[PDB]
Amino acid sequence: YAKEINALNNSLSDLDINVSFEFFPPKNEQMETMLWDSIHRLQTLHPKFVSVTYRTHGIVKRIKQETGLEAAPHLTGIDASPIVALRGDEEKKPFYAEDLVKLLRSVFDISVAAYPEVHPEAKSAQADLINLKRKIDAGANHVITQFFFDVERYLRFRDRCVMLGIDVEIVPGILPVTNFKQLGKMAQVTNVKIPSWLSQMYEGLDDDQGTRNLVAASIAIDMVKVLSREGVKDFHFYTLNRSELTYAICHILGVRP
Amino acid sequence: YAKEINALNNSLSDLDINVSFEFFPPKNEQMETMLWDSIHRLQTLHPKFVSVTYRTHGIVKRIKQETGLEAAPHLTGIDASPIVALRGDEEKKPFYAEDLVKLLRSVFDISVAAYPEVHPEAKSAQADLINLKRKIDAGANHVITQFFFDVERYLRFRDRCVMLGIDVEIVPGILPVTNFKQLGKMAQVTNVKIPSWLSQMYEGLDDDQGTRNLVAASIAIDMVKVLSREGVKDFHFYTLNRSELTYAICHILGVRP
Amino acid sequence: YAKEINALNNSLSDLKGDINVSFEFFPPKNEETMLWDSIHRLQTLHPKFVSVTYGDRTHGIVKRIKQETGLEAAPHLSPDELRQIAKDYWDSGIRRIVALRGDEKPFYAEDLVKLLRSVADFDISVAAYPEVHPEAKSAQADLINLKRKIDAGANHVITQFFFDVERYLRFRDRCVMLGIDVEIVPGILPVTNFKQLGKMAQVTNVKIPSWLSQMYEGLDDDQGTRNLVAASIAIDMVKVLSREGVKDFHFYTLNRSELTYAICHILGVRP
Amino acid sequence: NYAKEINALNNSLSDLKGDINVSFEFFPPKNEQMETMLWDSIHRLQTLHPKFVSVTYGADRTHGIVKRIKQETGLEAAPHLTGIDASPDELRQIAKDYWDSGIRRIVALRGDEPFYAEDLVKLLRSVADFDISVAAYPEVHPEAKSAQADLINLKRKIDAGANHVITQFFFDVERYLRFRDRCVMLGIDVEIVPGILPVTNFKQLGKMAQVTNVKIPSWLSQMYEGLDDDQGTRNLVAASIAIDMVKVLSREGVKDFHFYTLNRSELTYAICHILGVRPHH
Amino acid sequence: NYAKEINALNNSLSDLKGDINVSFEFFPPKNEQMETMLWDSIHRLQTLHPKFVSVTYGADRTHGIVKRIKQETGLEAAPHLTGIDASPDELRQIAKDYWDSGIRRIVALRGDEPFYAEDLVKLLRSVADFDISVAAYPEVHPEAKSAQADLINLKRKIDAGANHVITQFFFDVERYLRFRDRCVMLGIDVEIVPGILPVTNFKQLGKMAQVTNVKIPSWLSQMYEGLDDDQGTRNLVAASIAIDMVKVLSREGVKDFHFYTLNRSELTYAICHILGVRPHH
Amino acid sequence: YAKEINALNNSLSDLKGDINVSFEFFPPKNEETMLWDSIHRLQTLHPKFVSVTYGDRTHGIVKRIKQETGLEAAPHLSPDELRQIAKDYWDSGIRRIVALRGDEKPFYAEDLVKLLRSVADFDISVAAYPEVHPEAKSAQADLINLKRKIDAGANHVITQFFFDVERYLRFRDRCVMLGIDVEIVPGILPVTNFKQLGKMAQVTNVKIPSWLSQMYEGLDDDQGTRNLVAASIAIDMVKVLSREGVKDFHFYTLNRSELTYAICHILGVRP
Ligand SMILES: Cc1cc2nc3c(=O)[nH]c(=O)nc-3n(C[C@H](O)[C@H](O)[C@H](O)COP(=O)(O)OP(=O)(O)OC[C@H]3O[C@@H](n4cnc5c(N)ncnc54)[C@H](O)[C@@H]3O)c2cc1C
Ligand SMILES: Cc1cc2nc3c(=O)[nH]c(=O)nc-3n(C[C@H](O)[C@H](O)[C@H](O)COP(=O)(O)OP(=O)(O)OC[C@H]3O[C@@H](n4cnc5c(N)ncnc54)[C@H](O)[C@@H]3O)c2cc1C
Ligand SMILES: Cc1cc2nc3c(=O)[nH]c(=O)nc-3n(C[C@H](O)[C@H](O)[C@H](O)COP(=O)(O)OP(=O)(O)OC[C@H]3O[C@@H](n4cnc5c(N)ncnc54)[C@H](O)[C@@H]3O)c2cc1C
Ligand SMILES: Cc1cc2nc3c(=O)[nH]c(=O)nc-3n(C[C@H](O)[C@H](O)[C@H](O)COP(=O)(O)OP(=O)(O)OC[C@H]3O[C@@H](n4cnc5c(N)ncnc54)[C@H](O)[C@@H]3O)c2cc1C
Ligand SMILES: Cc1cc2nc3c(=O)[nH]c(=O)nc-3n(C[C@H](O)[C@H](O)[C@H](O)COP(=O)(O)OP(=O)(O)OC[C@H]3O[C@@H](n4cnc5c(N)ncnc54)[C@H](O)[C@@H]3O)c2cc1C
Ligand SMILES: Cc1cc2nc3c(=O)[nH]c(=O)nc-3n(C[C@H](O)[C@H](O)[C@H](O)COP(=O)(O)OP(=O)(O)OC[C@H]3O[C@@H](n4cnc5c(N)ncnc54)[C@H](O)[C@@H]3O)c2cc1C
Repeated sequence: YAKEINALNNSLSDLDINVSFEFFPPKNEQMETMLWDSIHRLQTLHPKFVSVTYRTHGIVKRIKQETGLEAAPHLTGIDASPIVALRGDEEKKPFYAEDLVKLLRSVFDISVAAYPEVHPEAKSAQADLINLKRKIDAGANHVITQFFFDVERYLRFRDRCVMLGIDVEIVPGILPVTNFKQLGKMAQVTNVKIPSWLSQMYEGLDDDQGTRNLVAASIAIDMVKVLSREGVKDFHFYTLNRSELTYAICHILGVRP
Repeated sequence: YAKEINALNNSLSDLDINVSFEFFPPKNEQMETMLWDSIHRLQTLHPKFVSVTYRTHGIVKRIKQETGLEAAPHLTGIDASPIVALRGDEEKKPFYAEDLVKLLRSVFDISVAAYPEVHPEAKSAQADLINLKRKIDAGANHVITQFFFDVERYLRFRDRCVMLGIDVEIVPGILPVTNFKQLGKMAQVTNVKIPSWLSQMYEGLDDDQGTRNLVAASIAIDMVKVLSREGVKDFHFYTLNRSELTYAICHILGVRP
Repeated sequence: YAKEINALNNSLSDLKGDINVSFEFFPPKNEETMLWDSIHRLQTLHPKFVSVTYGDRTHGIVKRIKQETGLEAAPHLSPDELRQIAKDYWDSGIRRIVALRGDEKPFYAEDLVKLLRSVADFDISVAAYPEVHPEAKSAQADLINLKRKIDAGANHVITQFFFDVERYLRFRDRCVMLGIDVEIVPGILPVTNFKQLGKMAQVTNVKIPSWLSQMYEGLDDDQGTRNLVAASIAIDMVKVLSREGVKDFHFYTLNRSELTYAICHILGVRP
Repeated sequence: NYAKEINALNNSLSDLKGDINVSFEFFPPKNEQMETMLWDSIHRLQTLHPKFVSVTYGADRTHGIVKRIKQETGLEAAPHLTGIDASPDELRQIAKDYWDSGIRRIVALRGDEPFYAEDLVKLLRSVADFDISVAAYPEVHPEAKSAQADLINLKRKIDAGANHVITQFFFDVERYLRFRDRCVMLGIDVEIVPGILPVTNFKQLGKMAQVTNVKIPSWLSQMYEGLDDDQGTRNLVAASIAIDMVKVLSREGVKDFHFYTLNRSELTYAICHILGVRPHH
Repeated sequence: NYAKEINALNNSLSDLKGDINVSFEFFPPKNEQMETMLWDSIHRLQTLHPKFVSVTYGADRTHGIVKRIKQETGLEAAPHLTGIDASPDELRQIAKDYWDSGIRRIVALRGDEPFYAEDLVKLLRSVADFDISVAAYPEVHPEAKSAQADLINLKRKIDAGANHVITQFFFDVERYLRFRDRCVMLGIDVEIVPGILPVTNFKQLGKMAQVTNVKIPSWLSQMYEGLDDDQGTRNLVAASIAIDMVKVLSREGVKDFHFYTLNRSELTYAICHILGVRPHH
Repeated sequence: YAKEINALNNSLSDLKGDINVSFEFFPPKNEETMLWDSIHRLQTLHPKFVSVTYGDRTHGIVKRIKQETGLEAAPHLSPDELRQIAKDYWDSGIRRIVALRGDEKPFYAEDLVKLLRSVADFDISVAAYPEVHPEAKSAQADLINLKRKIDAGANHVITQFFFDVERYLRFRDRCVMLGIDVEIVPGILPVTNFKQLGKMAQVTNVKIPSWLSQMYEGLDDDQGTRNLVAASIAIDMVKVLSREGVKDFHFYTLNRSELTYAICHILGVRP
């Protein structure tokens, strides 16, 4: 094991990496104060793009103008009719994200969502993979995964994508665990299995964010180190409008100002 | 590699661990303010003992009384004549740490220093290992290593100790890298090889301690995870009178209040 | 290698309860004692459905299960004669039928899916052959035939039993490469009688691995040890299959319940 | 690539034959219904021609069973010898009494006290030329001064005359392999024979592991919860767990196995069959 | 346990024989002193009876050399074919001209442009039934849309008729093994033949690796700094680096090797000798 | 296995400049050309010392090196006759002598260390045999004899050449277990002539590994490839030895300089 970790470390200095940050429209102004403080410091990393959770039309323009980074908004299909194209979390009369990419393309660089542990509403794992292919075959050119913690399940899913012919990279979505109680709620609606070892690390830390920040680094740094070794040069961080972790992770990948 | 990190994580929840902290006599009162704030929070971990760098006679008593934790002072042989027994960093007329253990035993639980990468003044690696055996054969019962970053070199040194007959555990000394410039100066006087990958991680971080705290966690957490897997149940932290890292590391080992 | 099994074992608590199972029985020849006893022990597992092979009248077995057990039952299967059989099955409460060509002017499973769909909105299960059906002209033809079976109205794929998990995983990959949007449910046959398996495998063209034959030589009279060896093999297969994304399983119980019950328990399938 | 790894793990079993030594361990039957189970298990397991069988010793039921085993089956039977019960003079008499009855192997142990085994091994060797099997603890004995000291103690027990090593049962195979690699580093020329305990009972295992300091993995508990009344399923689960271990162990070059039968034969017989240890081989 | 691992790595070389295929790569000699070095290298390497030798093509010197090789040595010589220089009509004529001269293998490549190879492979197959060797990039080609796309492109080149794959040279063996494992996942039935470039010159290597996007490890630079004037020591260092790779590669089941000789024979001859490819075997 | 070499390679930049080397030559038989050429190429490496074997008068070789090169030189070696030889060596500027018993009323190296210490405060190098000197009654006796050699006044241990690194590392471990406080410096012999080695190894009882013989079969006329194969072997040994703590090396140059120079360069030993 000592040889494995040392091997992981010396192969990371042999790095050309693209990053992309994700923020969410704040609830209060204290959250909007914490966001722009994080938005100002993150701009120094020169990311490939940023994203806006889904109202949020006044963020893709503001970020594009108050700053100089390329912004892209999320867009669902809830309550509308005939560029992160999502179906959304629904109600009557649904259409699938593919229909949105087909529609939006008529008007762009489309980003779709991928689920290595299968979307909860998918009829099967085979159907959920075919749906991602036709989403790209509809006009998308950037694939972003839902957050995960079994890196193996990601690598097998990534291997099945090239097997189907998907020629675009399956960008892993990195979620640093800065609030475990929040993750549990997020995981309830995302059907992503939380490993047993991750929960054991965070019991008794519901009030010490500083230690949570330190423990979250080790988990996210380990994942990114393993992902980088296998050829992954694209990353998309779910910052949760915080910047301490996403900044430190990117620094390990050589992403520095 | 994904299987290796996941294997490292599930085997850590299968833990009975002893810890020991080390502090140094402050230079100013701002440092003494930061020390006792760290001394108050660290006491909750119930460590096996604490140590005091080498004046420092008014710390083993104060810590023992103002708090409830067992304190042990460092003691060199510089400028004296006929319980962390050290020879010290010298001048004329030297005696070796063994002579101190032989003397002090006449008056205790003695802790000696071990060097997996060999003490710089040792005639050879074989001599430096024999000297550690006779130090224990003189009456010591606790071995603490100088800080290291090649965990393999520690494991081979630990394997050579039982080969010589040393029946006491070789407690690894964990130094979380919270100030890389300080480490470089410490490493100049300690002859400990700093791995090339560690220096690459910390370039450009001479003013961002927060990211240094996050990166220091991943390195120290990785080491401790590998050390724990091989049977190590004893740890000695060089806190440098800081508590953010040592607290977070111990928490990963189950050491919690 | 030591880390591989430990990794395979820790993947079962990261599965919660997402595994679907389906049991298969056959109409008995003599006094039926092991058949009805095994349905009682399995009924607690809440399977997606159970099935009964068709070779006499096996409607009086699908009927008892439908009421005596409360489990969804599905029976295996001239065009006009089948129209009444399918209509009689539907009006009895049967919602699923496993449409198969059979062994004995042929009527192929594709035509049957076309027929059953005309009778009612059935949930049809078709057979897939990862080691190729012995009569297929090629592996590509047998893969196309499975596509046409699903495109005719089928919505459930069950595999012939196998023991080379590699050959299954490659086959399952060729199905999604061809566009098959349904999961290829593996058919698990726990080896409780190697002599039966050797004869069964000779007529189905399924390869018996050399390591499997060595495990069972000299056990033609020790049923207890075969059950114990069958546990290791079936749990091993199910462990790797589950880790690689298979969450549906179809057990060929052969009217025995000890192995399927223990296998399901490893997958979290419990009462 | 698990499906390929499991297939090569099974092909390796057919890449070995005739070199697998096995040994079985029984305990003195308390009642008389257990007497029937033990001698049924002995008759089933004796067809495997093991290297020896051993009988545990609590606090002279053991000595009579070892005698009955050698006279009714011809197997080399080895009693376990506790030094905590008697004095160095009584132990020399027992050692002479054991040797004159045809006993050529003793499992020399310190004992479960509610004087160490290196002294007992030194004593036995002084009396006669037995083969002496000693205990190893890959997860470290619960009362050792340190993990370093417990490894030296085993080294001293070998230096004192012991020629056979049997480990406490384990369930993390990697920590056995780490332990065996450390024993080869110290120069212990004998092989560290892994003790295999088929988990036929989880509530009883929880008691043994409680006393023995052996770590029960999280996945093993999740496999047995709810099976406290189903012996048939517990055996099928145990057969998977034990066969997996011995397949992995046999891959890394382990050709010697010790089985904690708990007077039961069905599991040990099946595991030996997987290893190629069969009546006709 | 490195001393034991290095010993088993060397014992494995003596656990293989007669199955190792090797192929050598030369480039058109610019001057006339290089002409002597190439034909000296050819005469030394031809005794190894390689599967074929190949000649690179810059922007018809290549075609004449392939002709001289086949007529003076009898080796199957394979020219490299660039699609960036000519049009689809000229390429069909060259393909017919190549085939009528006895050429049965072409290294079909897109080319170094200051139209892709799948189209060139499709073209060649339409003309005649050559064996077509295509390029693989375990560290990904510098101009691919993604690592996913470069792997599909190689898959399409195989589907188009190519029956041989040669990799860009590498120095992290693990990333070649990862790449080969991914090619087996996609079902590419041919083996990914690793291209071995003995580092006889570090300044020249820095130029190739610069163009090729191949990552030069930190340890490899520390081995050559200061040797910019000592060819004798550079060869001894290169022999260690290349032999280590092919020993590791031969352990993982690689039985095919391609060598970037740079018209030099001393290194390739020694590496082949380690692999058991010798004049008398 | 791929990770093992990569780990071995990254351990050379974590070594900085802590390696000590020592070269060994022998008085030539004919026209001496390769001998003096090799001393010039090696002199830039700043070795701890060089040595010259003794079989004629080899003082006129230790003398030239002492002045023409500026390197610390050490010569190999009746009791009264040796007293003047040791006294003549000391007053010439020689501070180190490699005291050996020799091959041809014996005088053992132990007695020589006792003698040389009586002459002056010499730095004595003794020979160690990890595969046991062929005439030792046992491995324990040959290990005790090395202890008595050091306890008589020696302060430097040099090993006979070897190729089983395991047997060396175990031997080096038995030395410290016996109390030997000095490092057991491995003697590295790069195999530039296998035919010489096979004959050399027959009279010294050092085992030639089977893989080494296979690497050199058919190379009795190709010196260039032997040099290339010798590089791989010698660098491989030196790589693992350095990683496991050996920082002193003694090369048997055999009056050749290509291999030792390249080996030293891998260890950071550079001008
Ligand atoms: C990176 C990322 C960012 C996100 N941002 C937001 C955000 O800002 N706001 C928010 O509310 N949510 C957000 N989500 C959540 C996301 O909207 C949910 O995952 C949603 O329920 C599915 O979105 P989708 O675009 O992947 O849907 P789709 O791609 O349409 O997939 C959803 C399901 O539709 C099924 N499907 C598709 N076509 C068919 C068909 N013809 N027949 C049957 N089934 C079909 C597929 O099987 C699949 O299971 C985000 C998710 C990710 C990964
Ligand atoms: C955990 C830890 C805490 C420390 N705390 C402090 C502190 O508070 N203050 C401080 O100033 N320094 C401290 N140090 C540094 C320490 O004092 C230095 O490493 C010192 O130079 C050696 O100490 P020692 O006790 O290991 O010396 P020793 O154990 O005596 O070893 C020093 C050297 O003496 C040699 N030696 C021993 N006997 C003989 C002999 N008979 N002949 C020849 N050589 C011999 C050995 O080979 C060895 O190389 C600490 C070090 C550690 C690891
Ligand atoms: C899970 C399972 C359950 C089974 N249950 C039963 C049962 O209850 N009773 C029973 O008797 N048997 C049963 N069988 C066996 C099976 O039904 C027969 O043995 C038969 O050989 C295969 O059935 P099928 O429906 O898949 O045939 P099909 O897939 O319809 O046909 C088999 C062959 O015909 C070929 N084919 C298909 N269409 C054409 C065409 N147009 N032209 C030419 N060739 C064509 C296919 O390539 C294939 O090789 C079962 C098999 C499985 C796997
Ligand atoms: C295969 C096997 C069979 C067993 N059979 C029996 C049986 O029949 N009856 C029974 O009652 N129990 C039995 N036991 C239980 C066993 O005796 C207990 O584990 C006991 O507590 C230790 O026995 P030991 O011989 O291994 O002790 P030892 O290995 O001799 O030592 C016991 C402990 O003391 C430590 N120690 C050794 N020397 C010293 C010293 N000088 N100073 C301080 N500490 C020291 C050791 O490190 C170890 O932790 C068995 C155990 C095993 C694994
Ligand atoms: C063994 C070997 C021998 C060589 N010999 C020569 C030689 O003789 N002469 C010479 O000039 N060069 C030579 N080269 C250099 C080589 O031609 C260059 O690397 C070239 O840039 C790529 O060649 P290729 O055939 O691999 O291209 P391809 O693999 O066909 O493709 C080139 C790039 O374009 C991408 N691509 C493929 N299809 C598409 C598409 N539809 N849309 C967009 N991008 C696409 C691929 O992913 C790849 O990144 C050689 C290289 C190797 C490894
Ligand atoms: C690095 C090196 C350099 C060498 N250089 C030379 C050289 O320049 N010239 C040359 O001629 N040879 C040389 N030799 C060879 C060596 O000197 C002889 O071949 C001799 O056989 C071994 O020498 P030694 O000093 O180690 O002998 P010793 O170690 O003194 O004796 C060899 C044997 O005697 C046994 N022995 C020692 N003391 C006693 C005792 N009291 N009673 C019984 N047995 C005893 C030992 O156990 C051992 O088996 C060299 C060898 C080495 C390894």
